[PDB]
Amino acid sequence: HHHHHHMILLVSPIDVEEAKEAIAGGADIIDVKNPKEGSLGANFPWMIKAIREVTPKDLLVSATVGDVPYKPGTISLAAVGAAISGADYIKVGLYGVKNYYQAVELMKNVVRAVKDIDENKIVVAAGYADAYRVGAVEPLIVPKIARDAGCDVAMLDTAIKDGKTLFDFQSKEILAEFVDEAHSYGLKCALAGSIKKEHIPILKEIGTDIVGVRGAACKGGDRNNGRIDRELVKELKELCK
Amino acid sequence: MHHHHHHMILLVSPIDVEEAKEAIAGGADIIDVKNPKEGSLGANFPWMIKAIREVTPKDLLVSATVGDVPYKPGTISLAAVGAAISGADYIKVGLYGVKNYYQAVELMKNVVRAVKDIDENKIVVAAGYADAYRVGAVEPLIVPKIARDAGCDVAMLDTAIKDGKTLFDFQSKEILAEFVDEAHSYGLKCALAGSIKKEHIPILKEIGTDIVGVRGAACKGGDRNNGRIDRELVKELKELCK
Amino acid sequence: HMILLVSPIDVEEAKEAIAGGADIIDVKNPKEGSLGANFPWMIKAIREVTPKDLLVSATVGDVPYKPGTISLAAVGAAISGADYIKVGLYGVKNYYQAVELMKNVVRAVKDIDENKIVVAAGYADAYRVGAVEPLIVPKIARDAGCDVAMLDTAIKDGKTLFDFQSKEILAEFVDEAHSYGLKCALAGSIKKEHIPILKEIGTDIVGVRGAACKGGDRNNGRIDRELVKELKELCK
Amino acid sequence: HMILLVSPIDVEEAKEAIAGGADIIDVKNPKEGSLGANFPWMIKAIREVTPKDLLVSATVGDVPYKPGTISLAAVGAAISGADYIKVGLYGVKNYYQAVELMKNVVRAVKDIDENKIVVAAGYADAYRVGAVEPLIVPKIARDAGCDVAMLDTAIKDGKTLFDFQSKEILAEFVDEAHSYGLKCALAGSIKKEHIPILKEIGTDIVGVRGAACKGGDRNNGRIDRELVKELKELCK
Amino acid sequence: HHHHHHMILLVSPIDVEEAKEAIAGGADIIDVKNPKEGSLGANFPWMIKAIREVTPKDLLVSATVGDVPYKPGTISLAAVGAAISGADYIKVGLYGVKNYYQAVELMKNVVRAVKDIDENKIVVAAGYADAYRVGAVEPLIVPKIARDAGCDVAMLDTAIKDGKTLFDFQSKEILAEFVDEAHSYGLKCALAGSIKKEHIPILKEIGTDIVGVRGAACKGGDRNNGRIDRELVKELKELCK
Amino acid sequence: MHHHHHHMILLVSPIDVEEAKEAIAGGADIIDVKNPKEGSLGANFPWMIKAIREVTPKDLLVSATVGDVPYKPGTISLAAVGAAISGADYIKVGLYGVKNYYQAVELMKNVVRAVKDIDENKIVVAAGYADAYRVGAVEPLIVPKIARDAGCDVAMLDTAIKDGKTLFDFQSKEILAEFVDEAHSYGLKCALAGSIKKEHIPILKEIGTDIVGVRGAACKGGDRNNGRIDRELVKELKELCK
Repeated sequence: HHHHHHMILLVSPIDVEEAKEAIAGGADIIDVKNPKEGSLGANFPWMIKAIREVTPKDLLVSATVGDVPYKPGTISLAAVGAAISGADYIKVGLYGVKNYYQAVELMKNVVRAVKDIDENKIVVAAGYADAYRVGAVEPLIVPKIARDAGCDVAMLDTAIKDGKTLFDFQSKEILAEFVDEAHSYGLKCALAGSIKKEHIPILKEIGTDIVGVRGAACKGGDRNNGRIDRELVKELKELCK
Repeated sequence: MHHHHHHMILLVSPIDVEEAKEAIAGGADIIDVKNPKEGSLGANFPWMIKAIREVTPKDLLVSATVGDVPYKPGTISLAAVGAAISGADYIKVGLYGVKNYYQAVELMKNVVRAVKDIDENKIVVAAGYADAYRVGAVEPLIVPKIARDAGCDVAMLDTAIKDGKTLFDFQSKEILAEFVDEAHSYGLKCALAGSIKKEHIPILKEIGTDIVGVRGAACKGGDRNNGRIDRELVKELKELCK
Repeated sequence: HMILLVSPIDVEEAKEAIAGGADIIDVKNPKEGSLGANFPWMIKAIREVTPKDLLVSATVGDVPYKPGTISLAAVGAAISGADYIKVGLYGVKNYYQAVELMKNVVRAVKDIDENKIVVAAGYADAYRVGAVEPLIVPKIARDAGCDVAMLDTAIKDGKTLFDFQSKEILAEFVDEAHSYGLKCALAGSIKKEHIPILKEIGTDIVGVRGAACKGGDRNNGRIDRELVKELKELCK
Repeated sequence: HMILLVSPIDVEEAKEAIAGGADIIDVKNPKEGSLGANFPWMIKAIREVTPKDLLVSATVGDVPYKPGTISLAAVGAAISGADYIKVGLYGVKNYYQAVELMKNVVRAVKDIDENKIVVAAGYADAYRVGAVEPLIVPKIARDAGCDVAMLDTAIKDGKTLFDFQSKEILAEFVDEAHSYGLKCALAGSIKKEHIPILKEIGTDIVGVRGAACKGGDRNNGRIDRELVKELKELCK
Repeated sequence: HHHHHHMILLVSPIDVEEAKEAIAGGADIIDVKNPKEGSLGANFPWMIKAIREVTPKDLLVSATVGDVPYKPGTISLAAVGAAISGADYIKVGLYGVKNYYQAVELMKNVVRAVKDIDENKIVVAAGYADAYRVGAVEPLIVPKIARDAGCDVAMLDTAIKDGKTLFDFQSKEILAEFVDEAHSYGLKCALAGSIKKEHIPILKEIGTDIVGVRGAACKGGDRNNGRIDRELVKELKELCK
Repeated sequence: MHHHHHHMILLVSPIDVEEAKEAIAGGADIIDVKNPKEGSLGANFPWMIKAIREVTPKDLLVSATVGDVPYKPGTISLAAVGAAISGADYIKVGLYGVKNYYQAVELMKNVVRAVKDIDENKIVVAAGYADAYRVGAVEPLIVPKIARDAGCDVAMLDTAIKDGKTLFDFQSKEILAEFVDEAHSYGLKCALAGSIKKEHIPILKEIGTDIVGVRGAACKGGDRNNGRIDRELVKELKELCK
């Protein structure tokens, strides 16, 4: 069935000034990532810390640990590093994990590492809508991975940043089934992947909980001319109402 | 250099709390928390590093690996914070996915900053593979320059593939001696590992190695996977390192 | 109750499976892979020798992502006498590629005879060969209009269905297929000891080769009627 | 004299080739590769629309080394209405693999109708895709019992048959096929200017798509009857 | 048709003593190769020279330039190096060359380099009976490559030294056609590939011109226990009569 | 080291006799016979090396590449004999397929023996790739030690992939200066190339480079494939090297 519930806005800045613009426009979650290391590339402990310091205590600070290989120990340590640096919401890009079992094994360890620091901290299992292009775990099993590993959020994003969006890799129907499945497990659902303002009603209709933006919040959109503008964030925030 | 007697620090690598207790009882100087299931320098879990630190006497050091790392400075910096916060005094980075000098220095500079920002007294180890060519890892011979230029404390070598072939099957005594001298001229300490057997100890002592790393030689059956760390074997090794 | 599927490689092996009480006679060629295709003449020879009350199954291969070729091969298997047409989802990498290929196979088969069965088969150990995730096979079968959602093993190294999938996940796969109105078939070096577990989880069809072969050896041994008689009793 | 083969992708394109005077109507699917297979229903629809005095050709694909699957696909193409059955020797790496696959396709096709033609097709640019050496295709066709030895290009980047094979080597290929009692078919972005050269060397069948398409573009353009009329005149 | 003509015996030694044993048994061609660098691995200029010095002037000294990549310039220079070092008969292993055109291009340059030094020196185009295992040029087109490049000999050998022979990769019929084809071009034919004494009558029957042996001339046969024995060479030489 | 003025030997790489005549007329010190069709340090033919030697004045040196070589010591030793016999005084080996120090030293030792056995006065150049990581070639930074241990005369760097990226896009001025100093401390000469432009000449002079290698900068259109060696461009370069 159709939905018309509020969606939380997650904005991905690369520095402190970008984050201040995201905060001023009304973003709910300030996401610390590093596109240079991939789709969900990890930033540095000092950048997470600087962004936490600047971000009001009522907003969440999010941090990616990377487009991860199947290395549970390394990724559990990296999640501790992100949590200790001030992240409340930790994203794991399920890139090098090839199946359900490898993904659940890695995620169970990240959940333990994070919840041992603070039980209130959020663990996000992120899959790639275009996983076939990088050989990543099937995006369609991400709600079951999140469910079985004890995560809080089932998420999708795009691995290759070539201008192709979430909607170029997954149908509205399959995305609706992904959202419903995550919800039936008691999980929240976050969607990203070069999301444009025109995609927001489609995402609201299918009952997405969280929407992630970078390009749509940038004045140019592209890596060269694009800088996060508060007015663009305000526009997005209004479409999420 | 060629030393007639040379004291070496003994590093033993356990996988759990009971193995760590055996390495402590045998007289190991450094207790190295690793996970062979994830590779040569595979990372263990934050809770395991903490449990081993808790059981290790305060006069001894706890070492931990962050993995056979890809070129991901952000991820590895975060992992180094995780290892340091969990109780490691000595943080080891396996330079596996890094392909050249520049990638290795860039990654290591960030790990050094991440670790020193927690505690300036914590040690950062840049580890290369003696058999790097077999896995496409950065040339082992440039590891002293990487450690020097990234601000690390230790230049190290180990083997990537655990097929029974040792450090000495990949590097000559002469080249290993030049590696030790080069590390020392940069004000760095030198650690050597790679299926090191008790017979290798006099050779490593001669070349001036500061730290010797073992797992297999300290394991009951001899096998580093099938067998478990035995205090008696650690004791025999500790005597040879004196 | 569970249906027993036995996989022979020739006419004498098919006769041995029939005599033992196998419900479905599956024509495959292990030389071409896990679900390797046999020849049109072999499918016809086996159909001819199989009693009319029993079903003849045939694999089209461990298929690449080539909808046209596989649709033509499915026509070839159906025309040769196959009742059940099995597709090994090997070269297909995701949900969309698998649904696209399967939709075309379903159309090709149903255009010949609407009563013929289409089986979407995934690999329990897909990660070892880079095949489509086995856990999405019930959704693929549902969306392509197939009749059976199936799992088997891609690499025949002695590792079984149970070495790659937990009883819990296998039970969820069966329930999911059933909720879509599909039948469920399970294989992958299945031994006699696995039969009560597969029965418990509600599997409709169990597929065997090795367990039906004399020296246990699927690659050096041959189908024996006594072994097929024992598996049939265990299936009841 | 040279026989003109035109490759349409649908019923309207086939009608355009027929109206222009094409001798052989070749059903292929460029989306699946150079000799990608179309669907059983498309081969049937094209056969239905083609006058009985003209031949219908169909590709089974840029095939992997899977004799069973390709034999079944060859049955599917033959049953669907194909008179000429074309096999793209892509995944086969040597003489032995190619002969083994082709022998099985020949048996599958001749078992349906002894009058149906089997075409062993190699790639003039095989080195680019790691396919079997094109120069041994006449011996493969001879030893597998095929009727036609053929060449085409695997990668459709604008490079032609003549960019990969010399006139001299192509003439030797034609002579070799003829000495084995085989017919020879040549394709690979063939343009109208290539027709006198192919005629000189003694080629029996010339295969076109691009030259028959409006914007020259095979991937954006469609078969035009006027272009097929011009190629037919040049073939006389 | 069947044949019963004399076949020339080519023996492959690794050092000067092995070559002295080959000479004493009656070998016709003393082949200088280096199995450490592959099937037709190249030995060193000094080893070729040492073997030439020891070999009577009426016997030919043969030398391989390697299991070659598609590098015409390097291989032409290496053929000059082998010819200048005392080789009269130069073998090129067509390993990295992928088709007819690459093979003819490389071979034409080797022929020019060698014939410019001495027109009487022999150029051998060698293909691999098991080429599919290494991705080498199709062995069946080697007579046409040799013909079009102006070589003197069309040859086959095995690329992988796992105990599988020439007869495990090519049928007697296809090998007979290869010999007949080379002969119809005015070329000589050389065959090798773990050739055992039992294979010699089959090779004589099909009219092979030259037979190459290493293992069959060694007392053990295997790399560890195998050293060329003059009695073994004498036995082979008698089967070649 | 940092030199205020430093004379550099100018090496120009022609592909045929007419290009060689243009490089001679422009004042090139070394005439380098290469074949870009076979790679960065692709080998030309024995007859081309001979034809170029014949046309080159006796006071100038003729250089020739043996290729972007695989690890095949026998083949490369034979190729080095071929280049030397054909008229090259200066033999360049591209360390491409060699993966480590040991493979590189083993290959180079054999090339040195093959060349010196013909003429002890002939020069052996061990060439590494500044961008080795892009092709999986041996680490460029160990090339001075390879040249030292194999008994070569020159330690050299060039670029493997000709995509417009230069020596300076892969190696810092500082690391290049250390490479030159290291080569000099071993008694070796240093040659540097890799899409070197006229603007790079003062930098290479400053770091103490002995030989500078060019093709593109001496080519009429600027393009090293599309264009041809022009005497005027060689003359402008020769003046900057003075």
